[PDB]
Amino acid sequence: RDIKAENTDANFYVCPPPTGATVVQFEQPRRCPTRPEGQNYTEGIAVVFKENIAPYKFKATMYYKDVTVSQVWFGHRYSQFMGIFEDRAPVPFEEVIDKINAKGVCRSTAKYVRNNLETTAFHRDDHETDMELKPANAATRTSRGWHTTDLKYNPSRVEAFHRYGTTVNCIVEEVDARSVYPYDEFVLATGDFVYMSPFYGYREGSHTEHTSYAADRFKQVDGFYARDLTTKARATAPTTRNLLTTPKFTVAWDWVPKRPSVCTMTKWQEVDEMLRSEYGGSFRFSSDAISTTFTTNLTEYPLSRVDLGDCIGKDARDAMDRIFARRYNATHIKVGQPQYYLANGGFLIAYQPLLSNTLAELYVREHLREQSRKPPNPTPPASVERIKTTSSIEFARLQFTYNHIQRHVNDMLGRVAIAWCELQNHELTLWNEARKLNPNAIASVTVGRRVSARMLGDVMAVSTCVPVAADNVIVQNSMRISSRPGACYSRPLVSFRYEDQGPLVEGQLGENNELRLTRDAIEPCTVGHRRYFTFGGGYVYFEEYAYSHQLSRADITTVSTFIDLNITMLEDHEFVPLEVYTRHEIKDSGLLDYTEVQRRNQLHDLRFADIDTVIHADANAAVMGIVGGVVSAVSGVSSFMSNPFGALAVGLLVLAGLAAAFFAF
Amino acid sequence: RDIKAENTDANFYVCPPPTGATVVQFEQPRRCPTRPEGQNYTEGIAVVFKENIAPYKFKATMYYKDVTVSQVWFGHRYSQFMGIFEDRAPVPFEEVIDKINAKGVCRSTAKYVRNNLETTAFHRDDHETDMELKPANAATRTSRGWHTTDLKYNPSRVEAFHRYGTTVNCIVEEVDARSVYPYDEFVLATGDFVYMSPFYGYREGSHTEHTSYAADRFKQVDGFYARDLTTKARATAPTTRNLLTTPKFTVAWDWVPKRPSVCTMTKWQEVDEMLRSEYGGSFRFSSDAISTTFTTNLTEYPLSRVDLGDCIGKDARDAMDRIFARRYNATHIKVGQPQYYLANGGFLIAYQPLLSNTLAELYVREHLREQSRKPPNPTPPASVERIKTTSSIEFARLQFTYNHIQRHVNDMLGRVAIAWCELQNHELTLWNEARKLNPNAIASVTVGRRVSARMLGDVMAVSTCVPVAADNVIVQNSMRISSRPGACYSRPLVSFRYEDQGPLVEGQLGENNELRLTRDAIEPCTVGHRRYFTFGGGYVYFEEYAYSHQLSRADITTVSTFIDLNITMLEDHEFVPLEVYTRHEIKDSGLLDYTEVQRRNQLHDLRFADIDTVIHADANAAVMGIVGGVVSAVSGVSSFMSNPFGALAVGLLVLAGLAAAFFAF
Amino acid sequence: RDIKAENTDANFYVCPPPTGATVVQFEQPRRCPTRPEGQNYTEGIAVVFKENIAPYKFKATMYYKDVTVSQVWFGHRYSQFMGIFEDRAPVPFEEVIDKINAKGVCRSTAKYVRNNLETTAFHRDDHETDMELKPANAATRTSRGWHTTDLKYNPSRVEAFHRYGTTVNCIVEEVDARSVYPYDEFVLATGDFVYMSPFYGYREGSHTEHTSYAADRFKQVDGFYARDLTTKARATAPTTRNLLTTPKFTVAWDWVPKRPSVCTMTKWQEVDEMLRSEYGGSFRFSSDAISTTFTTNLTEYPLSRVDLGDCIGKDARDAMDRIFARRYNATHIKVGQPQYYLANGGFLIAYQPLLSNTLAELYVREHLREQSRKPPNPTPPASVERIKTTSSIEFARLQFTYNHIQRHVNDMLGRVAIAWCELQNHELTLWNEARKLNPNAIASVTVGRRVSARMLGDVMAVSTCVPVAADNVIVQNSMRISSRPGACYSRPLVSFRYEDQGPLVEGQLGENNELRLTRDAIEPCTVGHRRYFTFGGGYVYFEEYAYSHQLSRADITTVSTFIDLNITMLEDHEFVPLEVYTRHEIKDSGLLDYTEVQRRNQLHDLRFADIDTVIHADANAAVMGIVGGVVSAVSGVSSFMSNPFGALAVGLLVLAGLAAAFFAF
Ligand SMILES: *[C@@H]1O[C@H](CO)[C@@H](O[C@@H]2O[C@H](CO)[C@@H](O)[C@H](O)[C@H]2NC(C)=O)[C@H](O)[C@H]1NC(C)=O
Ligand SMILES: *[C@@H]1O[C@H](CO)[C@@H](O)[C@H](O)[C@H]1NC(C)=O
Repeated sequence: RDIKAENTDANFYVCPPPTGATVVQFEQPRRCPTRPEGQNYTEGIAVVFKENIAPYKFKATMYYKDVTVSQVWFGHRYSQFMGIFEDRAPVPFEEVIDKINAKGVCRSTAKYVRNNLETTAFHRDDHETDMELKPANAATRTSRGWHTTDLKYNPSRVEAFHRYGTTVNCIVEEVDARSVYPYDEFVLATGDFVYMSPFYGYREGSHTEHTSYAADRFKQVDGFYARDLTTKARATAPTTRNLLTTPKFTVAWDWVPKRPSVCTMTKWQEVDEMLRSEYGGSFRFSSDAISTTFTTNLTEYPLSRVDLGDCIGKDARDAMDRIFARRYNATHIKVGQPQYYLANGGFLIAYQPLLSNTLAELYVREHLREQSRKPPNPTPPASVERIKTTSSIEFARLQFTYNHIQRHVNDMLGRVAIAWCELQNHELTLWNEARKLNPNAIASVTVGRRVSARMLGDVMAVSTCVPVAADNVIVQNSMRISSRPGACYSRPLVSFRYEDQGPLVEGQLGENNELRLTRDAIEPCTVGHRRYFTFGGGYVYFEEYAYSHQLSRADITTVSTFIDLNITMLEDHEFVPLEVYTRHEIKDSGLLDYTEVQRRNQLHDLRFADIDTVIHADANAAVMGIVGGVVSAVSGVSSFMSNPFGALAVGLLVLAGLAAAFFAF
Repeated sequence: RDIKAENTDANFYVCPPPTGATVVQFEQPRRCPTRPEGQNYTEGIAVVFKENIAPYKFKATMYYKDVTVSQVWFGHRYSQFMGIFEDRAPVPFEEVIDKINAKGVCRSTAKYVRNNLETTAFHRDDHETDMELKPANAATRTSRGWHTTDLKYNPSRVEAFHRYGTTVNCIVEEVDARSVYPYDEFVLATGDFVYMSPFYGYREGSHTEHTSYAADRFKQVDGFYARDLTTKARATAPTTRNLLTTPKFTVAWDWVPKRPSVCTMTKWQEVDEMLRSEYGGSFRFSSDAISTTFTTNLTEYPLSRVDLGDCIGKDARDAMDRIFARRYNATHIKVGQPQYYLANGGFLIAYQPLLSNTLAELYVREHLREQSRKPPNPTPPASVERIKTTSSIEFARLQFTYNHIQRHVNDMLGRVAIAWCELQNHELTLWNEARKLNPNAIASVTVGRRVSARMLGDVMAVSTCVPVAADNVIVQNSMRISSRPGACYSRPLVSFRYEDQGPLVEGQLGENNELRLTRDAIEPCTVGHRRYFTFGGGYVYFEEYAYSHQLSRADITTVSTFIDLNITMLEDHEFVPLEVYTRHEIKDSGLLDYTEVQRRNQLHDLRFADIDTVIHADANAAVMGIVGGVVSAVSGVSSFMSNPFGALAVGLLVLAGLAAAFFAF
Repeated sequence: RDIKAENTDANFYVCPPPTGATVVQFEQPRRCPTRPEGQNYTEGIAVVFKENIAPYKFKATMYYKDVTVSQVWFGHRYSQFMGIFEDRAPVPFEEVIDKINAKGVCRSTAKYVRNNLETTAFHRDDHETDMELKPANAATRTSRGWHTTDLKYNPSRVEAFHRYGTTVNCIVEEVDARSVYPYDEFVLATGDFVYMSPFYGYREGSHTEHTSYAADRFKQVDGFYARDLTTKARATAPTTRNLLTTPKFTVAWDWVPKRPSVCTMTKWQEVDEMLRSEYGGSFRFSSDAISTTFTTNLTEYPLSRVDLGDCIGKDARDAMDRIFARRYNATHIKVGQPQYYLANGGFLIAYQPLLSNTLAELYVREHLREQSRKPPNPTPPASVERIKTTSSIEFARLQFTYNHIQRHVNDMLGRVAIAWCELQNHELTLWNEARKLNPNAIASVTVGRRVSARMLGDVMAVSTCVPVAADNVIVQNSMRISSRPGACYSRPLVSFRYEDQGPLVEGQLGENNELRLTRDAIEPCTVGHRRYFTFGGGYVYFEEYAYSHQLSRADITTVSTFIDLNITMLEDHEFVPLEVYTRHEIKDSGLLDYTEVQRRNQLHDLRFADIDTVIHADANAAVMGIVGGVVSAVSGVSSFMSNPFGALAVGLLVLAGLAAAFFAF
């Protein structure tokens, strides 16, 4: 009667009833945490402003007179230029107002200040004539220009002799004008600047504006009237005019005020769904529409400290009105006056709170509390400042996304934390009637190690089991009683030994390999007896209360009490760099890098022309030498006579030679 | 016999058997939701194009003649310049083709149009001589230049008298040329522009191209041949040549066609793993390689409407061929003709679908369905357009990431939602045999409040329990029967009262503080009786069926049926701004801000030179006064004689004085 | 006695006891996975450097002499300029060192090289006089300038005759100077360049630096001394000076060494909380402070290969010292020497590891292992290189965020995976005593289909049930026995039929619609008998062991064993594009696009002036014709006499006429 387990994988445990010595208890439903109240989002409309870098850009009209006078020396079949003087000349005030404005013409004469002198240039070197302004030729992507002279003047051919030819052209050319903050100078598309502020005048203290030019160069015309140079129909509108002359030209333009025309800020974006939140001592402005969150201090930014920010109010007012009348007008209602929070990163924010008609009951609170939010801090003390604005926007996209992801994931994580907690709490009843049914199993699964257990009233008493090797356990074949039939064992018989040499000890195989000491599990004998029992890592099958054979585990088809669960972590992912256009594509997109251009235009020498070489040439170095010295004495004499006083005594002499000789004849 | 609970923390409940009045039932497995089919990703290869800002850049050759003529007036030991005329002159067509091209030389004479005149300048004021072109000096980061004259001319020294010195230099200089869309003008690295289109000619209707210049200035050479200026070996290739002259210079270049040379778009990126998805009426192109998703309308963009986008087809074809032959060629197969979807944000997309040999069975469908996707919308109506391309790329990284995060998190969230649902469904069996075992506990945990319960067939009947204070409950000491020994109580005896003054009412302490009314839980008396019982917030221990003492809870070692769960939400995180380089670092990286440069070069006056001061000086202001008036009359007379007709009568007079005097002698 | 189910929704199953044929088993606790060790983050301090685009910017002083000489021709009431020569002249070395430096004055004479000639210009055409340098007028946002002449010279009025007027102005103007890598040329704010390296000299082999200029133009002053031009107090410091002259001007500056002055890199950011991680064969540098992660190869970048990166060491050293003394000095301690990892994307990284005093035990290891990390790869072979740095930073923000999100979400996902696994394992005990209580239910829920079950020892035997339609099942009214009272059925009686025509078969309704064949569930008769039973999709209520009536399900109030679970997936979200400022706002912010400016300044012709028109004019074309031909012969003769040799014979003749006539008188 010698039988051992097929698989010694799982050791047998002999586990006796315990004493009241050791005794343990279960936990109880730890009061589970609760949800958060959630961040209160105040709906509103936003409009965000940015530092202006786009220069102030306007229109003006230029008036000038190109004065080009040339030497020409002649040969037998040929004429060469000996020098071309080429100048830009201002047109006087009166000649613009009278000859150019009213009559659309211009003097053929120039009279202007250059190089500490007055000059007067005759066109053709001929008598002054009022000449006509005719439209400039067809020109592409340019302004509309005008001129009098379409071709310059040059003297008639006198064989081998120097002539001078004067030419004057009265040109009018309307142009654009650009200006950068603080707007004290302005440029012309001709590359010429004007060193005067574009808003100077006589009206509302306009003498305050800085101009280096003396007051007389520029005059302002109150209630001025303009007439087109081609159409020549007077403009219906009366425009206050301004006219400033330079040593090269004279420009005129229409005058407008300052603050309702320029602004350090500029309107950047319009958000109809901007959500304000208050957290950790700051506001976050989440446009769900454009995926954006903004960080602002609690107090509104004081607009007064905004410099020249009169664009702000007007712009924000118009935009917000249009949006609210469009899409919010019958669903919510306005709450308080608009707010100008300062957006971390240099983005000026206009934000309008608003509440639904659904819960207008609350408006009193909200209104008061919105009014609390602008400080009157500038009032008790004027020093002004600009707003420094960045050029990248990514903190807001990333910050929004991380808060929306963060919102969802932490939200769900919380919900499932609660659900798990209350599930484990809910189980203890199942574990409680279950622990009542079979104490040994539940106590072993609970404490962690295999132990005995018995109910000691409303508590559980335990004591550690005893390990027993499989090669030291015997199965006896029979399950019936030879002495008393009709009442036979319900579970097989085992003869284990606690030590490989230890005495053989009989017992009754119990559930889950517990080699119970007492042989007391008897049932009445019954027909059709098929029983699979637990033994070692496998099973042991008896038919009709008698040892059939031992089986491995997978011999029997297998089902499960388990609900599958399949999680895959998010694999890593590298983020490669990327620029849309590189900065060298931009320095290259600049059709001319002025730097490169001048760098070339100034090597116009050392490449193919030497400046480190000096030449002295003498015609007389090039009895006969003595005679040549004689003409030099004459040559040096003529030098004394090349100039005024020596020259005067000679003209007086020349008068004599011809005079005296003839009167005698 | 007066005993009360150690801890009154938990009130006792007396809970009687119920009536059939109140009766409740359990829920049943709510059919759990199911997974989504998942978005079908169509593998393919992509190539994305962008607006061209890099100007069209090519090579050309300049030819000109610097004409510099100078006055020099002399003193005793010294010579001063009185004026330096300095001009740039064009080289005629023939002198380039004949003297410069074939012979590599150039005339020492200039003959060119300037200021409505023809001029002819002699080098040295000496007879025309064909002169040699020698290489320019060593120059760094420049082109390769050439010249004839390496040093200018100046007259010999004549004491106190004005001389003129002419100099002509024939210079050749090959340069780069840049051009911006629409490419009607092009620049030179010398800063000089040429107001003609770079593709003008006589071939395939090239008279269409706009040029303001008259046809005669520029000539095209069919089948032209070039020879190096230093190497002077003829180029093997025959190049159609173009030659345009300006009033300052003359440039020549090789001619090429238009559309196979320029393109409003430019190839930006090559993606071998671009995944197309269709969702919500749009396509999303997720390059897993570069972390990108693209949004496109359903229909392909019509390439024909792309302006000058003949670069597109060629480029995309070559690239996609190279990739597919490289890495996809034996695993997938091509599906349909390539596609040009328009990428929201202005990114033109070339996308090639493709399917695996694994499932080529489907190709018919896919092919047809891919062919359905380009519309023939331009055919029934030519108006063209450019593609406006942005300069930031972040919508795609953020949109990809949010879709991949979103994919993973919502995927796992769904899986666990299902698993929980079917777990709660799976539990009801446990709760069902468990609810059978001890109705009171399961009904109390279920309904939420402590109630009684008994099985009413296949359902459960309930009735609310009764609260009972602890200071109103007594434990009687004994647990055995004085009258009938051998059969003694299994649970202690209590004498509670429902009201602090209410009558004392006897009962038998039950499980979990239920003060059962009927005293009927009896077991046979047994040795070794140790029992911990539940009483109040604590326990009450009896030995041998007799009151020992009451204990607190933590007196007993504690185990648990709970599986720990530890979740931490994702802490907030602020995102600080950051620019790599600021825009002022770029306006500063521009080695010259042309704006700043001219702004300085035009204050070259008011800082250290006054223009508002005019000087009139008279030599005669500087009996003797009467004699001085006499020379003025002579001075003004000489003025009449300074000019032609007065001067003629004088030369005729001068002829007489010397003539008449001598013939008589 | 004819009764059928109210709702045929749920089919009845007749399910008999099984045979030992079919038999199944449960799963066992699959050993659950375990947590990861987590990535070891090495704390440290970082400083990251970037390619320098900000040019090297310094100060210098310019010295020059504007030489302006003018023709003026006069009329009766008027004077016109005939040509204004205007030049920039260098001031010689000695005149700067002696006249300008020591004495703060300057010569009124210019003597300089231009156009291969020496020239000497007299101011006023008057004797040389040392003149004073007086401060320039008030000028805004300019440097401080100086000059001698504040107003130019012009000749006195001689009626109808050409005069020349010379003017020289000695101007000093200190300016800024800019320079781009490789720093061989440098610009001036005047737009003029200087084609020499800014670090050339005589000290420590400074003859190596490239200059095209000959050595004589520029001289270096060892131990130079400067004195302010207004304050005129000598500077205390002795500065080595450098003086280079150009053909137009002469500039001077103080000399400094090279490598401790310029650097291809530049300090970009300072991170006190930079966390290094090692993973997948690379390092990731996560500044938690600025939301950043960096990717680097294992080996440090060899600084020696950094070109001119002597700024690097000094800068990183100072910064890291300041931070560590500030905030880390008593909590951690330094580990090893600093490290220069090369940041993927072109960002040079200085990184200092450090460990806490908490666990300094480990330092030996860490130190050694940190020292292992810089390679000595450059030593066995000098070739140098720059570092190419990008202009966008987003890979780091997105990569950091995706790793922090990824960290949290995968972390929690893992924890809950484990918890679920061990929960399902923990349940099997509940399912095991529960499976013991009622085999049919647990086997049916387990296998998936309704089956029979009975305990076959330590295993379970099953056999499939039989479906039975509801319209084929009868409820008999009574529940008591007519023959034997006092002992009556516990569950109602049914007469089903397996086929719509099949014979009627009696049985006893069991739990959950099992139509048990054997009628053997009897209890003793009892008062107050109310029983709800399960029947069809509904219930069937008997009072006092007799058919009352059948009810629907919702007739009874309903409770639940289920813990609610509410998950919402993250809704999709589109990310719209966005630029802060567009590139056209930048080309527009450039107050002058030099490209646009010159493009306008070169159409100063074709719009309003025709160059394609040539004029030939003849005064003589404008008996009398014969007499006019006579003056032309004289006119052409005077041409022969307009020049030297013909002119000499005439002056000799003129000498005779007056001479001979008078001596005879
Ligand atoms: C539950 O998990 C959290 C997060 O891992 C543990 O909190 C950390 O505990 C130690 C000591 O405080 C440190 O790793 C961190 O400082 C803690 N994280 C914090 C404060 O965010 C926590 O100990 C865990 N609880 C357990 C396992 O019972
Ligand atoms: C949000 O408002 C509600 C009541 O309006 C209240 O829970 C609390 O004041 C706010 N919750 C926060 C700030 O978490």
